[PDB]
Amino acid sequence: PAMGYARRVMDGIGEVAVTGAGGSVTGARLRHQVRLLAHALTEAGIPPGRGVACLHANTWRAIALRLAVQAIGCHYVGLRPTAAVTEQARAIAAADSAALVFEPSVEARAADLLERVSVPVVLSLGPTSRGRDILATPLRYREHPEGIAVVAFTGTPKGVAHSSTAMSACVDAAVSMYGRGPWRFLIPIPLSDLGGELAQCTLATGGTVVLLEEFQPDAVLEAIERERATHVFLAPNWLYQLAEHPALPRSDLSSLRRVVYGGAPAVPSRVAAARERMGAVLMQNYGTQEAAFIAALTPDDHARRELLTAVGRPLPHVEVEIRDDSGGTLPRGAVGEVWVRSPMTMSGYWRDPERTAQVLSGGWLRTGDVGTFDEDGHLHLTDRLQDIIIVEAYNVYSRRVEHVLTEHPDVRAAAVVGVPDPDSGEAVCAAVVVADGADPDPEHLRALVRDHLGDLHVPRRVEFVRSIPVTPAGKPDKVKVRTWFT
Ligand SMILES: Nc1ncnc2c1ncn2[C@@H]1O[C@H](COP(=O)(O)O)[C@@H](O)[C@H]1O
Ligand SMILES: CC(=O)c1nc(C(=O)O)cc2c1[nH]c1ccccc12
Repeated sequence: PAMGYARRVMDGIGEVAVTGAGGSVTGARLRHQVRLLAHALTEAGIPPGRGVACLHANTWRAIALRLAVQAIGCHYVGLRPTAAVTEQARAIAAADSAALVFEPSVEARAADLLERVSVPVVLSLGPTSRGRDILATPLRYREHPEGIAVVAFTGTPKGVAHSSTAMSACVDAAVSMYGRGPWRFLIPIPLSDLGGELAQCTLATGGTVVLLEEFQPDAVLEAIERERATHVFLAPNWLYQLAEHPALPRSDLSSLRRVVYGGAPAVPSRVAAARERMGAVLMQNYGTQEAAFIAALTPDDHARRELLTAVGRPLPHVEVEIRDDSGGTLPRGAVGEVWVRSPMTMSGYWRDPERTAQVLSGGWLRTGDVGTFDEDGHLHLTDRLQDIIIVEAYNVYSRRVEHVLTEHPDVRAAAVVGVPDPDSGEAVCAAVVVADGADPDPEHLRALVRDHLGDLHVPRRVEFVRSIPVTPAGKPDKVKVRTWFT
């Protein structure tokens, strides 16, 4: 039964559940809030099969809200703070939302949204103009008819539907990666997506969530020492900022058992630097919206240069194959599409079987990534499938070219893209972020690529840029970079 997940999380909640700016929230008090919010949502006439769209910051009540939405047999639809109003609004409609719950601090955006899309019930976490204040008896669970816990939105936004079973499996995966708890887990990523699942993993294992509204290196350092945090999750760029910060050696981070980073391709040289400066606590995570968790790179893995280009070994119960355009399994060392079968994979795109069937086949999920396994069974990603540069029936993997460029001491980041060319097939182009106050020779960089990879991989055009543009999700916006060179 689908209510098993929400109950698992509830069941786990320990003495102290959340800490933040304002101070601590006991297990008791959080449990109470779930019951409260659950009852209020039930009473407001929200039926089991439907979604509850939620717009909030990184607050402890938002932790309760997700759990309440799931407990009452609904599917949580976390509205991403970085997303545009038109994307958020499309998401509310497509997810079959029976409600919009929002926090006062984002009433402006809530109003904006409600001009664009209609919704039966509009509720708010505290007094507000545009909605009814929920905050004014045991937890009464209902079952989602189709067992969905979460719908999270991605060309054009698809809604990834994750089962209650899949989210339960994620707890087991989290334990297998992060240690037995309790964890004091610092979460500065938004509670609307992975952040919110990590909070649930943390609660379920008897730990304490430590919330920050945003990432600042000073604040994270301070928080780790002050709350004696054991775990934290960072975007790769945040890792680099934290590791390179001047106050790091001054700070006491002896409490850390895991500094977790992922969600975007890592710069090997910057990771190596972080591994040196931060010690044996570095762990990388690889997943996708469709796949959830796939692989992790341990702190001991980070002590082999050869593995700094890897995502790591697949997690327990995660089957991975490398496959050709046809669909046949390739040998170790060969490069092809990464396919995944696991208890954590999506059920499908919400109310879209046509698109789902292009991505699932035989219980296997097409990640959209391309890569290969090494002799010791670590997965190495060479590219997003859309980012491969084809020259006359040869594959140039843009990440391999970036790795070489970024190894140069005067280069911090690189985005390599192809643009079409009749005489070269496609022309390799590189946007490069330079170090500090450095001024490397484009030709040295071309020469470096030429020595390591060969003639075809060498970028014709090299542009120095202040930063690599990112998507709202925080990934390299390689469609933007592509436009710079057309
Ligand atoms: N730890 C990681 N290392 C490298 N790439 C990653 C990592 N985590 C996520 N990604 C990339 O992000 C993609 C999934 O993002 P999304 O489609 O937004 O869920 C994957 O296909 C990967 O290429
Ligand atoms: C583990 C990880 O880094 C990760 N990345 C993404 C991504 O989109 O890059 C997505 C997920 C990741 N872990 C997950 C667990 C459950 C559901 C979704 C995810």
